[PDB]
Amino acid sequence: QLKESGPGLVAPSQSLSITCTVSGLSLPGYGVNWVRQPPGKGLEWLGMIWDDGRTDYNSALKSRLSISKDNSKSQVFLKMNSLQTDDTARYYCVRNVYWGQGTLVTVSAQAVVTQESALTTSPGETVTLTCRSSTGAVTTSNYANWVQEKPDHLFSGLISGTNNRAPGVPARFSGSLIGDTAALTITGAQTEDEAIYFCALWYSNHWVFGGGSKLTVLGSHHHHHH
Repeated sequence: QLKESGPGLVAPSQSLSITCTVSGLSLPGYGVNWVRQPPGKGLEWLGMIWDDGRTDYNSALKSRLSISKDNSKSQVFLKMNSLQTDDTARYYCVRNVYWGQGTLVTVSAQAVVTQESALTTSPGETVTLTCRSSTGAVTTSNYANWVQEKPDHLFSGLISGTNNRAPGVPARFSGSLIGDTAALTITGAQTEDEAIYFCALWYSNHWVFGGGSKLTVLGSHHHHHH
């Protein structure tokens, strides 16, 4: 439903322009976000444009960023100026729970969110992943968002708005608030759920990603008798 078109290579001190083409079934009011991940590093939120055209930016990168849209083309645009080596990264556009495939850009001549680094379960058992805010208890106004990363950079939103399950996501994924945390409960985890899980929290005008939890699902198939 979302696809990024970027230039592949950008020269140092030049600008980066990426086009996000949105196609599909689309509820109004959620805007489009831009996120990047340098190789080996964590997710960084860049900014978003709301459906009404208002923009919000990562304050540390605001002076370099411009986000725009063209509704006649069904497109959202990212521009970032003065690229340097630390801007080499995969860039993604995101609408609610829907992530583009991302586009690699290679440069060539706050609040803190915490997750368990790693958890293990076995098939069919239930596992809970948690998401903590350094500012205090997580509230519904943090709109905890949960995203699954599978190999080959496949990101899939699972939960948004604390507890709203995305369409087509298995019923075994659920979101809630537990104590001072946001929590993703995987009821009856399956071998296929082995993956990295990211949480993101909203702080009035920006998203912050947690560091991700690597979930291992340890178990082998055994003979089924009928």
